[PDB]
Amino acid sequence: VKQDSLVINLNRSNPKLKDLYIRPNIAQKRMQGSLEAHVNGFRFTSVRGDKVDILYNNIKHALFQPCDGEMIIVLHFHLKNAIMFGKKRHTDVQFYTEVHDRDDLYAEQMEREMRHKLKTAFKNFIEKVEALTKEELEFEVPFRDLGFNGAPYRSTCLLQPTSSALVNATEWPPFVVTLDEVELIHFERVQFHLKNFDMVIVYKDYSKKVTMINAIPVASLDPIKEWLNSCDLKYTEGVQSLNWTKIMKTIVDDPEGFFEQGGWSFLE
Repeated sequence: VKQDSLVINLNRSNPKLKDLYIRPNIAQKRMQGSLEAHVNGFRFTSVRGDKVDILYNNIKHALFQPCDGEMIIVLHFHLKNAIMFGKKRHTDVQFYTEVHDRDDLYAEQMEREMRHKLKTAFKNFIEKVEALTKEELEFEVPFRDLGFNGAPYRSTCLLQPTSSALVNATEWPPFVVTLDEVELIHFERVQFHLKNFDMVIVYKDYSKKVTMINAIPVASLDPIKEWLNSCDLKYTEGVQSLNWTKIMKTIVDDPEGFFEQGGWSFLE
């Protein structure tokens, strides 16, 4: 999908954040640069002179991950339509900065001051951008204490709710699902003396493949249910596991037939 050209107005103070790594890479090695907010989008300029443009109206989610409990601080953009750079197609682009009783007290103080400085710099950039777009671009911060551990791809990571998404932006590839795009959640392997369970995210659009989050500790089941309840996202649980690849194909081929024969009540 062709993007609007970036409009730059130099008779204006354009908000700028420096010392940012872009992920995914533009070059063969990772590279730092500056992120500048312009009239209708962002431009990232690498130290090598590479330019990456992100138009505001191509941003589905703008995420702010503070360094609290992490070793990086991140601006993450989940895009409506994939863009090309580094000779590849990308639906996500982010920008981050890395972060004896006495020597420990020394360390604590430096850490707290460093983290405060970075967080303030990022927040100030965000507030400028939100004003410049007249609140039409709004950054979401995750709610860490609503988070839970699970493995969407290979290894376990922290998944955190924002107001409008379920996210992980510290590991790559990232994880972003839009809550209002979700049809239902189905928990699997909820049985017995459960140590962990799986969480299936089914989308309202049945042509989208389901999202599996594997191996979530059982202690997180009730907190997740309460969170889902707050979002008005319906959940069910089963003891065994369903073939979602086959099920979604069957539904996609004929959703009217699916609903005539009971729809999602088979989970109930």
